[PDB]
Amino acid sequence: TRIKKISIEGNIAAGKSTFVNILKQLCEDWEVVPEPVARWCNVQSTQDEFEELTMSQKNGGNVLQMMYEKPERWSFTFQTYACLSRIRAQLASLNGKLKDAEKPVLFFERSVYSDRYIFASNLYESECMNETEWTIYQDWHDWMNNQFGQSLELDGIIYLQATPETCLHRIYLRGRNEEQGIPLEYLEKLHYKHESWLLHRTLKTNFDYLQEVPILTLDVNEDFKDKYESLVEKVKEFLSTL
Amino acid sequence: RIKKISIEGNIAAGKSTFVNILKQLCEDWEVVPEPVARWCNVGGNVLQMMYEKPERWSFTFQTYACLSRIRAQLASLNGKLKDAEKPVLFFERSVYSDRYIFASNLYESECMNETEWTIYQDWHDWMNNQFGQSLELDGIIYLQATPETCLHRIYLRGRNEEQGIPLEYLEKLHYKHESWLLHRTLKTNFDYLQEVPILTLDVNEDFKDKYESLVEKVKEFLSTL
Ligand SMILES: Nc1ncnc2c1ncn2[C@@H]1O[C@H](COP(=O)(O)OP(=O)(O)O)[C@@H](O)[C@H]1O
Ligand SMILES: Nc1ncnc2c1ncn2[C@@H]1O[C@H](COP(=O)(O)OP(=O)(O)O)[C@@H](O)[C@H]1O
Ligand SMILES: Nc1ccn([C@H]2C[C@H](O)[C@@H](CO)O2)c(=O)n1
Ligand SMILES: Nc1ccn([C@H]2C[C@H](O)[C@@H](CO)O2)c(=O)n1
Repeated sequence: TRIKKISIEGNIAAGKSTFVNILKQLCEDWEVVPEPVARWCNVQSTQDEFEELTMSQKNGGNVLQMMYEKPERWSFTFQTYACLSRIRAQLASLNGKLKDAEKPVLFFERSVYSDRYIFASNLYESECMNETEWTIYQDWHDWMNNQFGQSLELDGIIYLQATPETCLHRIYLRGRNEEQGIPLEYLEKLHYKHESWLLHRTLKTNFDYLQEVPILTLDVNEDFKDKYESLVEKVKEFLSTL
Repeated sequence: RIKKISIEGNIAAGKSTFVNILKQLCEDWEVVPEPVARWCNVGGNVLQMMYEKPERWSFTFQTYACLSRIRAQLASLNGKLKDAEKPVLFFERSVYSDRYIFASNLYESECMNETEWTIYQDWHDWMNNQFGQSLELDGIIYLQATPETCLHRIYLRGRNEEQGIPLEYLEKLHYKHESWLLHRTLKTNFDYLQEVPILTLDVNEDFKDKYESLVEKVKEFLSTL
């Protein structure tokens, strides 16, 4: 593809969806692939073409909730689904959007890399996946990204950096029910993984190009109106260096 | 261009044995074995974990099993046989038996809950909407043995992980195989399968006694594909 692929990375409730879905309106050649969180909170699979004419598509379970309620049981399942749903969404947007754009940019809300190296890894490190689950997950992730990764390789990353405290407040502002018991400690562990990966750049992955991918770091701790102008000026300048 | 034939049958019916014999008939015939060794040494033993605690481990096992299968079947297409007269690949089972026999039975036995089963089917539909095409079968060989025969063969083979399997589990798997490949009443969401030809072979007898003739019957079935 000629479509530039930029991932927006950041902790839970940092403000990624808010920022990028406002940002994308500046340019008709800019689209977003949102994170499939609704597919996690209401688990559904495809209906048969005849059955769907007389049967409704039922609300399923909430595997995001299941993970938060018992992570030692449900982390592997959630992480596997999260990543699959994401790859599906990302690949379809590449094949189908911005075909007639002049300078097309697709912004991803998170990546397969944060799925593995931030979230799944932290769960493994906190004994919510055992060695077998962690091996199986990394095998699957490796294999998929050897088939598919080329098409999904990133041209750049925009790291939206917020303190764990800001994130915890923003989880309360947003009101997602299954997130209201998340403790500061968990956000803080995610925070440090993001810093290692994107700020200090010491976190090593199995995808060598990532050590070189350009990264733009933006502080999003202030109220939205207070820095938006400067954020946008930084983003445009960043994009033109790619 | 490669003809793809799955060998299907219950646990210890004699699939690996059969396919290993079949292979030797032609340099242009290869086999994709089920990645069982990988399952038993991930090392953790995920086969054992599923058998000992199936409500805890059945989803994990079914997705790894199917993943491992897809990876091996895909791999074998890319290498060996692209450069043969009539290339044939024999798959030890398929993504269809993984889902519609084994996983489905575990769901019916309440070893996967609704969420796990939905996630599994979504994963399976997507994983095959991408690949599947390259792995579509030209034919199926069903090795039919009774549950009692399969229980005996499990003991002969002596895999530790399997020695606790009750006859009743084998009966459930047998009913699903018969429904899929004999009665043809098992509904899947892959429309092309309804038309794949199936050769059913009774392997209940000691292989000292009817086996070489079963083989010929394959050699010849393959000529109709
Ligand atoms: N800069 C900001 N100032 C005030 N509120 C913000 C800011 N950015 C995000 N929010 C609010 O914080 C919450 C989480 O934002 P959201 O974009 O959903 O985070 P993410 O996509 O990173 O998980 C929402 O309630 C949103 O209104
Ligand atoms: N027809 C047969 N007669 C006697 N033993 C058989 C026969 N087929 C297979 N066996 C033996 O039964 C066991 C199971 O066979 P195997 O090929 O591993 O089964 P599968 O691949 O179907 O699980 C092995 O110990 C094998 O040597
Ligand atoms: N690989 C991921 C991705 C997201 N999330 C969670 C964090 C939020 O609660 C929700 C939406 O980002 O999903 C997660 O646990 N693991
Ligand atoms: N989808 C699958 C495939 C295989 N097996 C099991 C049956 C045997 O015990 C072993 C080798 O076939 O793996 C399984 O439970 N589920």
